[PDB]
Amino acid sequence: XISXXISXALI
Amino acid sequence: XISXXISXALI
Amino acid sequence: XISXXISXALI
Amino acid sequence: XISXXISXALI
Repeated sequence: XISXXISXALI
Repeated sequence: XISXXISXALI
Repeated sequence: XISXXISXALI
Repeated sequence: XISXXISXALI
């Protein structure tokens, strides 16, 4: 259904 | 900072 | 569908 | 100021 999310802290 | 998003319809 | 985001503060 | 945007359509 849904895939991904939120990042950019570390990488 | 923020990278990614939301997917899973077409793909 | 949607991927990327907002940056250029930290990196 | 800001960098990135919206992708994940063709790629």
